[PDB]
Amino acid sequence: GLDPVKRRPGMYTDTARPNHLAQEVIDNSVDEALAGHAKQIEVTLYKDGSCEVSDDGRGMPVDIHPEEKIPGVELILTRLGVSVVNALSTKVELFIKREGSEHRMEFRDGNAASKLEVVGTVGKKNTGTRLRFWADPKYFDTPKFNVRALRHLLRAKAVLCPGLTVKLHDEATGEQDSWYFENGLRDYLKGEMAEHEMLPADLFVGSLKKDTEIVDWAAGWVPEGELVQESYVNLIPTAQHGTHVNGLRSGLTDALREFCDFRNLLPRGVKLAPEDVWDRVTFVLSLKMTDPQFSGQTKERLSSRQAAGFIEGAAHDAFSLYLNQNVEIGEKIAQIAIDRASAR
Repeated sequence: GLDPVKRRPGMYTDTARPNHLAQEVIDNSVDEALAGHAKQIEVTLYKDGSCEVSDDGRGMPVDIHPEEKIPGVELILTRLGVSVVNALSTKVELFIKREGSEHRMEFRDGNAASKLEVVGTVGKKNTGTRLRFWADPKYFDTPKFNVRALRHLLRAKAVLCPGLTVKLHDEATGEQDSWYFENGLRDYLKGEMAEHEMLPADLFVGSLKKDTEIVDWAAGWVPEGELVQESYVNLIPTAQHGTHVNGLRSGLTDALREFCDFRNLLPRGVKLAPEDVWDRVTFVLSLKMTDPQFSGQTKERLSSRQAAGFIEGAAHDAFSLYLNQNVEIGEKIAQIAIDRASAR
């Protein structure tokens, strides 16, 4: 039943505005992209207050449940995720392209307002899902979407999913956006820091997979300029960073320290502190792990001690190898850290 959601919307979404509802719909399309079955996602904010999210994924299920006797997609929207979107919307209309046909279903106040209809015939490779919802203003402080927050969120999806093209279309202003990063983290960070020189010039990139745990990152040392420092856990942004970031920091520090030691770069009585190594670092870090635990006054920080050791080892081994194969660049990075230490 969806009544519990209607009774206490604040327990299922952010009632300040409909951004979170859109987020839930967007996450479904991003999962298709992460599974390698989607390359295009487009979000549209309409003047009537509705929001539509369209993807070229495999498409939501259009079969009928043997027990329930209703469309599988209907069960998704009316049971227990995206069901919250439907429970808090006066209307929801979705079109699904799957198995050579385009289907349509409508909902009103969370209840099915039609059957699963065959509305078109399409090629076998033409698949995808488009879901438009009309949030019921009586549940939110305002029906208006924070477009700026949505732009950042959509861009992140393109960053975290290499090869995925994400678009935003705001009908009120007519403004259009398009994000695409063939490389993912590296292309994004390079573009954001294109105005400043850094070491390595093309960043220092690395990644490691042990199977349930996966980490990806791009980092560089910037002598001068605003630093980009963003971290994520399962595509969830951690504004307050945390254990995964501490691991990256500790790992890069250990490798650099060892480098300065072997190369005999340390001035008299000077030892590198992690702050010396981290102060001018610009980076993007993306971690994927099972059931991540968050801390902080707002859950915006990761606490998984496991994540620290995992990333520390990944960054340590990866950065040591890079430094040893790029001595000149390595000594320039070490110097940035040494200058901080000597100047402390």
